[PDB]
Amino acid sequence: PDMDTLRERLLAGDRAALARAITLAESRRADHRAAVRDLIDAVLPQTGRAIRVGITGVPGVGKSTTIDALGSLLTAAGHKVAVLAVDPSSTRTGGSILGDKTRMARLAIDRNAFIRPSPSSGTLGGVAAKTRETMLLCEAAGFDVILVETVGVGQSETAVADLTDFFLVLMLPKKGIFELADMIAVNKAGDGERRASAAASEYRAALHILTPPSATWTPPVVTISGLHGKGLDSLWSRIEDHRSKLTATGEIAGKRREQDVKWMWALVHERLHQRLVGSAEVRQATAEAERAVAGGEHSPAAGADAIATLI
Amino acid sequence: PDMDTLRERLLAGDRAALARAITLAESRRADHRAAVRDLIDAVLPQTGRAIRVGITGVPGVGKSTTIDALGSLLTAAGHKVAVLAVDPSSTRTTRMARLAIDRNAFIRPSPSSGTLGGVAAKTRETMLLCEAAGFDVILVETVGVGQSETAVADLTDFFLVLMLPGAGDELQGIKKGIFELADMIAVNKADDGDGERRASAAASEYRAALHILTPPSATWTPPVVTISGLHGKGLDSLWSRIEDHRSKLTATGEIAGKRREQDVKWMWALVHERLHQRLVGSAEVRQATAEAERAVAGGEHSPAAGADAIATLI
Ligand SMILES: Nc1nc2c(ncn2[C@@H]2O[C@H](COP(=O)(O)OP(=O)(O)O)[C@@H](O)[C@H]2O)c(=O)[nH]1
Repeated sequence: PDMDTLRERLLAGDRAALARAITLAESRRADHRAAVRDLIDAVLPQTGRAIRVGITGVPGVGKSTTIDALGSLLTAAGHKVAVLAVDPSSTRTGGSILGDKTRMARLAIDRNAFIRPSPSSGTLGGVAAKTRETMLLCEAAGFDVILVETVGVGQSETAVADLTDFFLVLMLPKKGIFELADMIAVNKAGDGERRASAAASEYRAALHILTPPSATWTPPVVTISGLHGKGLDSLWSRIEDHRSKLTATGEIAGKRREQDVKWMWALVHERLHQRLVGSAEVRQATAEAERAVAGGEHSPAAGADAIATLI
Repeated sequence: PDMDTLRERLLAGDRAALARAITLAESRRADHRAAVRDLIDAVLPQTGRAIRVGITGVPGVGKSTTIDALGSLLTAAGHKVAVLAVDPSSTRTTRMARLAIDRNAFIRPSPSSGTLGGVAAKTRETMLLCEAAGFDVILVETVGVGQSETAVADLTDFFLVLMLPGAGDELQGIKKGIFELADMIAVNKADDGDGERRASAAASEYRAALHILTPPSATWTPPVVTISGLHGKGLDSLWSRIEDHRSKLTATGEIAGKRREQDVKWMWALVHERLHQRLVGSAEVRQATAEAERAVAGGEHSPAAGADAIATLI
């Protein structure tokens, strides 16, 4: 596939060129990844002009429909919205070709939206680092809103926070999640407005004893109904407010640089993993070592030196 | 130095054997470190019969004073208490006055290594030595300015946060990342007078907020208590809670369960430490590694481009 032509169509907003480049970046084949490595670098100065928001929520109510509604609001307002899934179980599959795009009915047909399932990789750090490469591609292609969502039942919340500028947690009327939140939004806001309002008050009180990482921002709690689009404009205004404030201080850029280095190393460690499971003997010996350490038969360091010797 | 004897003696609770064994494992070379790995491996079945407690708090909160008092209470009750430090600053290289002369105790500063993972992994190896030598209490402390808390938590069974007595507008607050780790919060400087009053006030604010983030189930809900490390206050009550936790999480099998996940994590951290030693083995490679990482950080090259450059240096 001609890479310069691919780059120009991607830079001109061609959705199929973008998908093609992402597919190359998602690929589990080394020659594919390598090809689109130059393209991403080349296009790097056109990346970053976007709000990156990570979104997670309690098993139950309303994340997909809330994202569909938030998504639909931002497109109708002139934005281009990518929605990327991170799911740790894609370390145990080979990915998804089609994904699951109609869990968000309006965005699934919204020509100004782009939806992509969790990429496959050997490690969760690898899944996430590929997501970062995908985010960069979407941004080069002119997407100014990147929503990254946790999709497993597994533990992807920290990785998604470390992929984004702002972490939104959606709750009903897991301690780790609370202190990742730059905002909490209580879902299903009149008979239940009462309940949401109260719960919001409770969560606001809980948050108080957690010192925010920066003096520039103090996480608020808000109420919404994703079902009926209520509260979303205000919710979004805060995220925008946060963008202006932490951009002025340089803190968004500072967070992004930290994340980028974390992802680089996750990819180095992914490549190490891939070597260790890349043939039968090494793979068997690696599992043997790990198993001995877990079972308390050999010490962490004995396990480690056995693994080091296979490399 | 012969290793057959050393092992026999370490197993007998010979503190000179222990001290020697440790020196070998903190030594920054092979041959030494190899032999003291096989020993650790040999004594593994004598490890683990101990309560492991991670302790953190901001510098000046009174941690070293509190550990001094707590350790001395535990040694007077017939425990053998090792006190180990994890310091991020030892990647670039007697304050407990009573414990320092107490032969029922054993204090070691942070070990040196390339990465934090490696510092923490070394400390696990040191904990196993202490345990095989008869130590039934291991206290691991964060030391210095740094992000050492997750590591200390992942070395121990119970994570204890010491906090300042400030209440209201002077309420300290729990640092990002510590709340998910904390198994108990102890507000220190609860002295006779204003201390006990303000500290209790602080504790009640933490306690009422924690009650929101909480069910009645779960094997363990974190208590909030007050202590005075300096004046000996509330330390017995604190300890009984760590003992209740030990009992509760043993019956459910969750202590053993957590230890298994920790040990694997430390194995991978040593793997990664050995990788880091290779990337810093020569000036040529150290310089190129640093350039690749700066390229990524500067937004000049993408994370994966940075990673490909480092892969090649391997
Ligand atoms: N009033 C009071 N002061 C204390 C207490 N514990 C420690 N201090 C004092 O606080 C200062 C710092 O103590 P230190 O143990 O070095 O704290 P670290 O930096 O957290 O290890 C010293 O001057 C201590 O005497 C306490 O319970 N009450």
